[PDB]
Amino acid sequence: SKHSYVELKDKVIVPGWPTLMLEIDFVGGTSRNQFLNIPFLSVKEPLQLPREKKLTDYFTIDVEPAGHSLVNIYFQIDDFLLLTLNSLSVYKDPIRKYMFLRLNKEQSKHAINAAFNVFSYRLRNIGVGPLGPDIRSSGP
Amino acid sequence: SKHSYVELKDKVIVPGWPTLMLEIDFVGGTSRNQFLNIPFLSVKEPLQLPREKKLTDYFTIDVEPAGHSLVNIYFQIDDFLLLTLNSLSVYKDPIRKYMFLRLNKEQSKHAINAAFNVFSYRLRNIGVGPLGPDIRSSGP
Amino acid sequence: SKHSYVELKDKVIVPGWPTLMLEIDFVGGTSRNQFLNIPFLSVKEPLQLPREKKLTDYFTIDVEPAGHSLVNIYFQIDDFLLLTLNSLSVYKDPIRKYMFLRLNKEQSKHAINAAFNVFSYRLRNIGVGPLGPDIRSSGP
Amino acid sequence: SKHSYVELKDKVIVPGWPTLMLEIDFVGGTSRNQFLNIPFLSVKEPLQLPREKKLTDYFTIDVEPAGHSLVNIYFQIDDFLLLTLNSLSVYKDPIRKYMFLRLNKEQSKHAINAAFNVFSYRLRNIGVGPLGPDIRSSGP
Ligand SMILES: Nc1ccn([C@@H]2O[C@H](COP(=O)(O)O)[C@@H](O)[C@H]2O)c(=O)n1
Ligand SMILES: Nc1ccn([C@@H]2O[C@H](COP(=O)(O)O)[C@@H](O)[C@H]2O)c(=O)n1
Ligand SMILES: Nc1ccn([C@@H]2O[C@H](COP(=O)(O)O)[C@@H](O)[C@H]2O)c(=O)n1
Ligand SMILES: Nc1ccn([C@@H]2O[C@H](COP(=O)(O)O)[C@@H](O)[C@H]2O)c(=O)n1
Repeated sequence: SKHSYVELKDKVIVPGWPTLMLEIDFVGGTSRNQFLNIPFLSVKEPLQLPREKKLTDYFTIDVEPAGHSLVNIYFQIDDFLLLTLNSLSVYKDPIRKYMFLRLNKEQSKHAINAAFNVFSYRLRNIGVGPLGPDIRSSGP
Repeated sequence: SKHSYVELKDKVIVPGWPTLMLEIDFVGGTSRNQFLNIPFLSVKEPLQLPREKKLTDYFTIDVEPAGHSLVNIYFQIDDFLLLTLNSLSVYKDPIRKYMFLRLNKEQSKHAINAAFNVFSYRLRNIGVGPLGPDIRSSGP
Repeated sequence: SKHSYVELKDKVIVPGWPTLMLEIDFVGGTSRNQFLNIPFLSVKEPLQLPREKKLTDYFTIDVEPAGHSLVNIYFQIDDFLLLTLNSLSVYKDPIRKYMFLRLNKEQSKHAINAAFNVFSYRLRNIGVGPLGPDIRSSGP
Repeated sequence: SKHSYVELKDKVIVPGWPTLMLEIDFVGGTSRNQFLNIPFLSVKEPLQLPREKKLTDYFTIDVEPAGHSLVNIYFQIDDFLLLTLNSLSVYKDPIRKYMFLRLNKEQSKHAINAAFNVFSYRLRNIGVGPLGPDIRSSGP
């Protein structure tokens, strides 16, 4: 049936927790040319998909223009990954099957200069900094 | 008689449809130096002007400063091209004879650093992404 | 006596008229490193100071931080130059003896990365574009 | 006990006074790769810590993501340094033990592209410009 692509807001990123970086390469290969690194989600446990399976099997993305300078990235997340991410997530199950996040002027120019052509993309686990635990517990 | 240069707003760009990229080269030649790629218009069918005719015959542009950091690009569109674009357009005939679009801080610095001197410019057809059709139909 | 550095706003830049570009070089020499090109003023006639005299004799600038990311450029304009600019100006005599203009996030990073050290600076005349005269007369 | 990381706002930077630049290097070494230079504090006297002691002994920082594009830098300042900075500060003792400052879109991309990994960081004294004294005294 019909759906809507819901927005993955910034609140899903919590300072002090490890992060899942969405890394995108465009026209070339290994940092060959245009790319984007995007803090995607704050997590409790690091993501580690099954041996066999590829991220491409559960994750599909589409970089699209949203104006003369801004760009959005659309997401289609498979149940397995949706379930996975929601259990790792620091923020209460924010992930859905159809999403998108807005890029800023700076991030968008890279997408635009590559005519939105995605070569490869992955989700990398980024550890916490020296004040990480102190930061998240020292709320107001 | 007198006219006004009307603004080509972002609403004319619809995520999920193919796009017409406005590509601009400045002082050098083939990406020799400063350049700009600008999502110009969302289209149903790709643009493909007549054999002979050159884009320069129907299209004239002028990059001008609009402040100490922002720049605007002015357009003068010939009837043939105005008619063409309006029929391809996803958004209801937004194109007029005299227009202009605002560049953002990021895009403007390139224009400024080349003292607004346009060497060449074209309109390229950009295809749709993997979720393209699903994106435009999955409205709210 | 006491004064205030007044702001040189964007309204002094009028699309369609020739411009005076404020060019700044920082730590190195000929585009050796960090630099800034800033549309400074819209003019009717191009600036052309006396044979002998140097711009440095009438113009003094100071790049200063205004926050953790924004920077301002302060100006001290000599009577001769103040008088000159005000007569060339498209906007009604906006120039004063003590001024400053705000840089945007993008422009500021270059100033910041050079620790505000100005090596050289000049005012260059920038001609008008192909639609220049039509642009300024085709007001609303 | 519990605390909050207070924000080091821009008001602590006063145009016309010397500055303390927070310089950060990320994954590589000597400007090897990603870095950040941040106007940190306006001071009356330049900072000059004891012979032996290292800045790392009184200062600890943590670069953390705060959204899909913005980043914050968290600080933990030791009493010695807190006392030092507050006496040099042009703005009335703004420094506290636990702080953080927001980075802008432009500054954040560098932090993000290095996955927030800090290699080294220091506080450099930046002198005043040619109109420095005139600027701070020529208030409104
Ligand atoms: N977020 C970023 C930052 C840089 N880049 C790439 O790095 C090149 C150099 O830009 P930097 O000055 O940011 O290192 C760019 O022209 C672009 O190919 C990118 O594609 N995405
Ligand atoms: N939109 C853009 C992006 C990059 N560029 C060119 O690419 C060079 C490298 O910038 P990037 O880091 O964006 O690749 C710039 O100095 C400029 O000549 C441009 O002219 N317009
Ligand atoms: N407005 C600008 C644009 C570029 N630059 C210089 O050009 C270098 C390459 O940046 P671009 O990608 O903008 O060409 C920068 O690292 C900087 O030294 C500058 O100093 N001021
Ligand atoms: N504030 C800045 C400016 C530049 N840079 C570095 O300088 C490289 C070239 O960027 P510029 O065009 O700004 O000189 C960047 O790819 C990045 O490695 C940085 O890391 N932080």
